[PDB]
Amino acid sequence: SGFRKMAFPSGKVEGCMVQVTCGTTTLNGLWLDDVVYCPRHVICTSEDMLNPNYEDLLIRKSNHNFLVQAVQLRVIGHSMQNCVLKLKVDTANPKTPKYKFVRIQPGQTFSVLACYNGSPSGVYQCAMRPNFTIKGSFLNGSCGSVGFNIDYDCVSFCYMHHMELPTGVHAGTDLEGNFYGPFVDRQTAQAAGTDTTITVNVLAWLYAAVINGDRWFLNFTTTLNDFNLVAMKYNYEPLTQDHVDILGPLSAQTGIAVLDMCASLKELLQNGMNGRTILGSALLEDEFTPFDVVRQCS
Amino acid sequence: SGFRKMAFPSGKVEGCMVQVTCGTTTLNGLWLDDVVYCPRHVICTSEDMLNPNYEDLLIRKSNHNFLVQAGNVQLRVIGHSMQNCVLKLKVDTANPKTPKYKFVRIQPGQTFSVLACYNGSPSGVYQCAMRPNFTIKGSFLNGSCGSVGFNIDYDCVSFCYMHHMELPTGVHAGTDLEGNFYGPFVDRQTAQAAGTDTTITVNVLAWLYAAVINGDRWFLNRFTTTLNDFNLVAMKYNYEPLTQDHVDILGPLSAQTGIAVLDMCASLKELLQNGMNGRTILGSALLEDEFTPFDVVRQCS
Ligand SMILES: CNC(=O)Cn1c(=O)nc(Nc2ccc(OC(F)F)cc2C)n(Cc2cc(F)c(F)c(F)c2)c1=O
Ligand SMILES: CNC(=O)Cn1c(=O)nc(Nc2ccc(OC(F)F)cc2C)n(Cc2cc(F)c(F)c(F)c2)c1=O
Repeated sequence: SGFRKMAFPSGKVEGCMVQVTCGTTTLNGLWLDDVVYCPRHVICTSEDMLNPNYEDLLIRKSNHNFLVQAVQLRVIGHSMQNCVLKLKVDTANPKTPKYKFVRIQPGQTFSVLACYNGSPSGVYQCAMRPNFTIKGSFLNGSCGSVGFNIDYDCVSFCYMHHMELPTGVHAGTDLEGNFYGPFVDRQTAQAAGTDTTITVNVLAWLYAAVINGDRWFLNFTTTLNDFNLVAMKYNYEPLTQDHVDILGPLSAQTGIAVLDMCASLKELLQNGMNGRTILGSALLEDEFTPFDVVRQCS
Repeated sequence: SGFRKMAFPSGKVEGCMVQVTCGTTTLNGLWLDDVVYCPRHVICTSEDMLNPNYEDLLIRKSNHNFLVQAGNVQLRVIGHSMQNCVLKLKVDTANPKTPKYKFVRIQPGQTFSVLACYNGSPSGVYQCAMRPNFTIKGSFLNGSCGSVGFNIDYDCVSFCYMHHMELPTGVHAGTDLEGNFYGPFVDRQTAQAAGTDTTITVNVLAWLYAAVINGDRWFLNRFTTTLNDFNLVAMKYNYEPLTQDHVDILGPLSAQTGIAVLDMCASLKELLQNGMNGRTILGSALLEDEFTPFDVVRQCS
């Protein structure tokens, strides 16, 4: 019993984390086979951070301007792919796990290994929000910390951290260096956009609560279109049939149909929680996917 | 910035996790140097698990009755012994991946990371607090017995919890690494249940400081208080007493924020007396007590 926000075990990723130094700029890098992946912001200096020309900044450096440590790696090739740098090194990481690069979709979750100076400090779970931010915990030096999921022995890397926006949320890229959302790697004013709640995830969590003995919030039914109207009023993402489909195995296990759980959610939205808690939380929680629930509950 | 329940990176502990099997009973063990540590419950068969005679079950065993598997590697057991509620299995191989480590027995209020494991295979990591009633609010299914809790300091792992059982309210009870249970619980079926719990007061104040450092300020009021007057309020709200030692522990956060500990106490006082009025603090609608002052410093420095 019990339900908690749980990260994947970080050992496979820990052995991949390096420090990347270019002149007087340092951050975190990801060493896999004979290649170190890191954010291209590593080539800027204090002066450059406001509107850097990365192409032009990069030309002013060769293979030997980049210091990789985790020991020492000798850099023998460099290239910029989108917003990340690929540094070919002479040594294949003997600690390289089976891995894949994947671009996740909004509302999916992953584990973050928060790192500083190439050294792992902590691990936590979070969601790619609908507005393509994450609500992490990062301080200066955490650039290049990565997010991932694990499938038995394979690590799917989906996120590399770049920056904190003025609002205190975080943005970054896939491991091919394309930002999630409309963000750019420069210190300018950047609007995140409306942060909507991941409806399918909130429903999953309500299933998790029923599996764990929290049932006071059950009852009425509703309709998709009727529920979706309430969704928009409360800045919840619209609920589609594919979402109803993804929730099938939890519905099946609990004997609670999706639309009955929606009608339960309507009352919570329209009426609040009347001072009660669900899985020890006094608000609706949207960072567990249906898969997350199933995994933890079996 | 931002604030999250954050576990320690688990790799150092992952490499110590093994599977221990005795007949058809299996669970997790911890392999450090040439010793494997696990719950003694593993020597029970189904028919013994209700009211076991551990001394009796143990004497009937030899080394070869214990199968220890570290991933694919079959270890060979060359000694066995029982210490309180754990078993200690001497094996012929020292664990090449043994971190620098210590065993520590923690106080109520302190937090640790749990690596939840099944069949000696790690499945997830999350943070927990030892509750004042000596349970933890974890996430554990059957087969998690022997999973460990720990803290890490530089390269040194401090092991503080080995998981044994789930109580009927769905909370969790276990031992330190010398095998002595936290709280009054026993490794057998009895009428045992979790006491009434209280809130870890010094942790709430640390988390309020954390909120301040992240830009939450609405709860900061014009009042101050005394330690005496504050403790009267705490008692009413089933909060643990705040001691002058606690005040001293909170010194650093006070120095970083420039809010005197007694001024923060008066803020908490108002929060307890009037509730939060539907506002949030660090994305929470309740007062959180599972961050230590250490946890806060770690994450806001
Ligand atoms: C709260 N902070 C964060 O979430 C992450 N973050 C960070 O870690 N570092 C930043 N700038 C910086 C400063 C110094 C430095 O090296 C020096 F110590 F030698 C190296 C770097 C990368 N930034 C700001 C940032 C702004 C951007 F526009 C970016 F594109 C970017 F990658 C980072 C962080 O946000
Ligand atoms: C929700 N469950 C838990 O948190 C932990 N838990 C557990 O993982 N296993 C249990 N019993 C069991 C069953 C079969 C078995 O071998 C077989 F699987 F091959 C091995 C074991 C240990 N128990 C019950 C328990 C009761 C006690 F009195 C204990 F002392 C104890 F250590 C475990 C769990 O609670």
